[PDB]
Amino acid sequence: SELLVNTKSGKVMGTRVPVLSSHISAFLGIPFAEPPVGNMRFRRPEPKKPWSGVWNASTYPNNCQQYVDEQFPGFSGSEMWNPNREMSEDCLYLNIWVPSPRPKSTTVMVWIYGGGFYSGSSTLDVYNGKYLAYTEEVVLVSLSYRVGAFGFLALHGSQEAPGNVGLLDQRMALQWVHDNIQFFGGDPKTVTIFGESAGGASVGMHILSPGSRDLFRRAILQSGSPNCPWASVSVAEGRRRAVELGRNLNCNLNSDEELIHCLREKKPQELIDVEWNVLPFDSIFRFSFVPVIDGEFFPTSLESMLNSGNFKKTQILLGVNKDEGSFFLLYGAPGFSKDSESKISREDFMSGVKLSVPHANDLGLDAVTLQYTDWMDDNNGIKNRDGLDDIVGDHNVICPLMHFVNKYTKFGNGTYLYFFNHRASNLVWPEWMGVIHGYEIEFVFGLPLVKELNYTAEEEALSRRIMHYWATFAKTGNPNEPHSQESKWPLFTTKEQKFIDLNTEPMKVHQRLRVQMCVFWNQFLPKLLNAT
Amino acid sequence: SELLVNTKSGKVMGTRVPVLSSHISAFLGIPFAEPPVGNMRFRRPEPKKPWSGVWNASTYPNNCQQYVDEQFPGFSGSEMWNPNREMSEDCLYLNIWVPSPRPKSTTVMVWIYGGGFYSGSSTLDVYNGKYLAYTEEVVLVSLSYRVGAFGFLALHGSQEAPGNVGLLDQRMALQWVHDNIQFFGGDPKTVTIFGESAGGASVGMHILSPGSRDLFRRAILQSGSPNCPWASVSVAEGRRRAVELGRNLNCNLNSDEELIHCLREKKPQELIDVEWNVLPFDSIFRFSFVPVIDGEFFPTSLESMLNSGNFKKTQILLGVNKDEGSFFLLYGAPGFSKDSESKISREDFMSGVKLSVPHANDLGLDAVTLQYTDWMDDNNGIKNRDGLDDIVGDHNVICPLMHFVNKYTKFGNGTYLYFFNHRASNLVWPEWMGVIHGYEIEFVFGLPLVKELNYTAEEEALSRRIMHYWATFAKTGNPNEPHSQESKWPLFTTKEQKFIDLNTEPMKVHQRLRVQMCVFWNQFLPKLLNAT
Ligand SMILES: *[C@@H]1O[C@H](CO)[C@@H](O)[C@H](O)[C@H]1NC(C)=O
Ligand SMILES: *[C@@H]1O[C@H](CO)[C@@H](O)[C@H](O)[C@H]1NC(C)=O
Ligand SMILES: *[C@@H]1O[C@H](CO)[C@@H](O)[C@H](O)[C@H]1NC(C)=O
Ligand SMILES: *[C@@H]1O[C@H](CO)[C@@H](O)[C@H](O)[C@H]1NC(C)=O
Ligand SMILES: [Cl-]
Ligand SMILES: [Cl-]
Ligand SMILES: [Cl-]
Ligand SMILES: [Cl-]
Ligand SMILES: [Cl-]
Ligand SMILES: [Cl-]
Ligand SMILES: [Cl-]
Ligand SMILES: [Cl-]
Ligand SMILES: [Cl-]
Ligand SMILES: [Cl-]
Ligand SMILES: [Cl-]
Ligand SMILES: [Cl-]
Ligand SMILES: [Cl-]
Ligand SMILES: [Cl-]
Repeated sequence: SELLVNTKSGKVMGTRVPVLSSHISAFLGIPFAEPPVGNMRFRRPEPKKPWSGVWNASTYPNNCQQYVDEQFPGFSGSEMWNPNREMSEDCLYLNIWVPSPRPKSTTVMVWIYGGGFYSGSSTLDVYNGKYLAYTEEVVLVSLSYRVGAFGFLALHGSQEAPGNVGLLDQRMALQWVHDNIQFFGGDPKTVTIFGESAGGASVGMHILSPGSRDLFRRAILQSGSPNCPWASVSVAEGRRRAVELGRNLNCNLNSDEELIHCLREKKPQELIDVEWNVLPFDSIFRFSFVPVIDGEFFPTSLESMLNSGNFKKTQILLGVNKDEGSFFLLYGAPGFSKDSESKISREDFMSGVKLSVPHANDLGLDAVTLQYTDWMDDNNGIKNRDGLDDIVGDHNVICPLMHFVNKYTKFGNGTYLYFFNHRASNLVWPEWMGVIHGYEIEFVFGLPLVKELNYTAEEEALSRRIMHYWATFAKTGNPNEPHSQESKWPLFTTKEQKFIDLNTEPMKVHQRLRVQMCVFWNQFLPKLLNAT
Repeated sequence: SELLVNTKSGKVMGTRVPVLSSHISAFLGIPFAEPPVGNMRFRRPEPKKPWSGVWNASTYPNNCQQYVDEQFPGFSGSEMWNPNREMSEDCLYLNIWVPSPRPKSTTVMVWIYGGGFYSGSSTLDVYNGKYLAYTEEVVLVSLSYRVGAFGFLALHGSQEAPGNVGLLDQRMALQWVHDNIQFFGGDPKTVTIFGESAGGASVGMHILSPGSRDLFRRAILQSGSPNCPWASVSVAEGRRRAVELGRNLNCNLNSDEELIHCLREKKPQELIDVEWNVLPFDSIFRFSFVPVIDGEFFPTSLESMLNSGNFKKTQILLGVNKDEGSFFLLYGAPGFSKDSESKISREDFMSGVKLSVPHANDLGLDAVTLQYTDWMDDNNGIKNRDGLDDIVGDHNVICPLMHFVNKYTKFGNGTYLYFFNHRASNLVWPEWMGVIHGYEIEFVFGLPLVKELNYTAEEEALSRRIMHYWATFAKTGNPNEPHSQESKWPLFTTKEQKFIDLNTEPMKVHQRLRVQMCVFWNQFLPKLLNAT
């Protein structure tokens, strides 16, 4: 039967799902690891033990335990990102959308959700892979991984809570795809991993980690890079936060053994309730439990690996959105509100700068302030607001990604860069937030093709073009079709550094994405902070 | 007789000079101090001993001993600034142009020549005061003062070479004007001192020095301020340079007495021949012997005086030119040449930055480089050239003047600011140099009114408007005529900070002159250099 597939782990029975007046096969909630529960909390994942009989893969799995956004109850803009399934530590499953009839050996794309490593679900409506699988005829997989303390609590030296286990969850899912996707009609030698935000940083981390490189062919990074300031911490800082978490839960801190034992006795929500109390600074765009530079998953520092070419050399497609920082300013910076234009005073601008670059000394803060202040009109509330927005986006996403692309391209086999600046016509968030962190995803997954979602004809066209760019890149390593009549997305080279905008207007090629600000963030500021 | 005037120092006989189809009286070469020769070299000036008989004031006096520019022999652009009279240490004289018939009690303007404190003459054709005196009907005086080691060698603690004697020369001339100008028809209570470059810095220094304040009514500063980085040195640095000068002349350095004795035995040219060898850094826009912050002429640091309002409170009119730095880049920066467009490579740009900000550490140099580099087009030779030009002008003239104007205006009684950006139609210097340091002077002195000089009709008009602004300001403290129909030059205020451009186009009012760069030079960079 088309819905019955026999894998090395056992048989699975999918379900026939409708999609754009047609149908495709969906295998939802396939386990790829043993439930990381009980004494398995914080520990590396273990392969799922093969099962007898048929596994019912007709419904989505549970979502991993995580902090839930309740800042705007009843508001779809925020709630569309929250878990839409019941949360459980038993959450290591993957979903597969397969074209009908079942392909023989077709391109595979594996989605890695974002969420700052503290949240995320593979089951969100915005991640429904049926449109992309159907339209581009690819086998689309979405995996899952532990987030928060459950996936990243790090007490280096310990084998019970070594850190990075969420990344190992991702790897195990990729391993399962490598070992079994052939049975679903997918080609294991042509797998493209793609993800947004923390998912994009993760994709980059697998490109770097020797233990992950052999599990995929090429990669796509959306609004995230392995070197982002929020994407990793040192083993020392990771240890400090784990201890502080224990301190928040009245744990015995005499030893790792005692600490871990205590943390394992706590209910999931107990850890989540104090998770944000372990941050070292009053900040925004900084998350508690994230990957740790351990000397194992990451042999050496990310920068030395990038400089020495110690990473998988293949083709990559990546990019950023126009206003990556607006979301986090709304949630944690003074002067910003969801229902106002959020014009910011010079006072709130300064406060915002300090929250955005928490690790900087006063000289560093002065440098940032001067770099983003128009002294001919310093009390302009709109300029102050947009300036802070740019600071947050440049520092946390754009400039780190630009540093990554330039370093990677020196050793890589092909780079394609984009700048997504289309503000959706049906966005529920205020206009001041612009092109928000994560809002290119709906276009990548083809939501604009669904009439009921209220997108414009132009937006359906943009989505189809994006899905085709992504799928063609996954299939060939080039988003452009051979001998096509359409505008060509040029290769990003060390010399010309070209990129294209992604919007409803005719294609435009540019060079040196935000180079002026990124020289500040990537070269000058770090030098200043190190000298002072 | 109209040409005979009896002063407190004795009688003087002037000469009738032609000017624009008319005539005026000129009293040239009037001594105001005893010749600072022999054992009087380096020492404070002494009042000129009254003389019997009639002093012949029909011809210009000698020019003070100074370095002579021989970089472009036969070229008027450079030679017009060199001494046009024989050089001698016996050079403390002043010149007076008086309207005919002799006024009774009219506005007086006293010119203080510039030249980086290492050069300058009151006798240059460009300083001929007959046009201004005639046209605006003011008594115009041009004084002189010792420059170079002769006027600024400083061995603090010694009374034989205390430093600042060139400034004391200026003061003595102002004292003479205060005591005698009434006999020439000038009003001693309505004297305006004005000067360019080092002359502008000097005007500001007299505003600051308690010993000079009572000698004038108001002031005009052109392309120079007391706080310019090249305008003064500490007593320690002044002492170091005096000793180094002696070292260059094989002097006994065992004591100030021995050093001074040796220096006094040397011929003038011997000192001049090694004057430039005492600079501490490889630099441009830095001169060897300049005013010293002695605790006498200047009670405390210039900045503390400015902050505390420890200065003469009156009205001031001041401004700068568009390209103040081009001249010094031509003479000392790599890549610049008089007969080429001087497009500069990134390499020469970096070298130029280091020469322009000699006191900065590498971090500081990086800060300047980033502030003036367009990273979207960093190899643009024209942008690099103009960028360096701006760095030199901003750092050495504009930003220091802007810091002065903002500090002064808080306590002053009226500030008028200008930005001179007119490139003369008959300029002999290359186009790349733009509106050069010192080239607004010819307009202030009315040279464009002389048909034979080849200026345009528009330039004659601009000159007349400038001369009238200057003279009206000197007369009333406001460059605008009461109940006039012409555009009004607004008062510069702490809040609106308005200024006007000075060119052949209709008046335009602007605000916050080069505020973005000046915040960098006046606030950020100093903080960076002090923290590192
Ligand atoms: C799970 O599999 C069973 C078959 O045993 C099927 O009837 C059911 O619809 C599947 N999912 C649900 C709705 O529980
Ligand atoms: C990618 O590698 C192949 C050889 O494996 C080479 O022919 C090709 O030029 C490379 N492409 C780029 C853009 O580096
Ligand atoms: C100096 O004064 C004398 C009068 O004794 C006069 O003849 C002469 O022209 C003046 N200047 C010159 C030309 O030496
Ligand atoms: C200057 O001072 C006088 C009082 O002496 C005052 O009336 C006038 O307002 C002041 N002008 C400015 C611009 O400060
Ligand atoms: Cl549908
Ligand atoms: Cl411990
Ligand atoms: Cl805190
Ligand atoms: Cl916050
Ligand atoms: Cl970069
Ligand atoms: Cl929306
Ligand atoms: Cl809205
Ligand atoms: Cl004439
Ligand atoms: Cl000595
Ligand atoms: Cl040197
Ligand atoms: Cl030089
Ligand atoms: Cl300023
Ligand atoms: Cl000229
Ligand atoms: Cl020319």
